[PDB]
Amino acid sequence: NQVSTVTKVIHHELEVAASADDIWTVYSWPGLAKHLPDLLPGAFEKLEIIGDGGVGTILDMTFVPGEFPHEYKEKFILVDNEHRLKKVQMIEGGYLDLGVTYYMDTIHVVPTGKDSCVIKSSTEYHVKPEFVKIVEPLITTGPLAAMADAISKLVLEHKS
Ligand SMILES: C[C@@H](CNCCc1ccc(O)c(O)c1)c1ccccc1
Repeated sequence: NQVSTVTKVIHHELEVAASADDIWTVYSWPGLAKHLPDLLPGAFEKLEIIGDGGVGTILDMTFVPGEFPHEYKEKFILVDNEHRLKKVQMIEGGYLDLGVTYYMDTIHVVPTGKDSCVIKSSTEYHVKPEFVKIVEPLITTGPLAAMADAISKLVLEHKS
């Protein structure tokens, strides 16, 4: 037969003193992609956007030297305004070159009051069992936390 692939999930939250709608509005903004290096000081050696920024857009990203991974492409695969849920898939390169067969980020912006919310970020991946110990330490909440940190700051400042 084949040995089962292994599934791993990691999770990150950031509480934010702004409406779920204000935060959701930036995460789902088709204009965000182009602005990513404005939101992340460096990190990008290169960023090519294929598509209009909306769902179906492919981002091809090269990272400054050292940074693992160095290169990968990501695709915006779902926007759900009713749930404030967005999904972004890693589609080529990156961890897919280290025995990972599926890598999906989900962001869910959840109201905590009239004027507060929590950004729930998760990554789910499927990995060949002999590669689990290799990738386990490489795949972290770092990138989701960095996205939530930048968007949180942008929105709180746009309204202070
Ligand atoms: C590329 C990002 C994480 N993925 C970001 C995907 C995305 C694009 C456009 C969006 O409007 C959005 O909500 C998510 C990243 C961060 C730090 C370090 C490395 C990568």
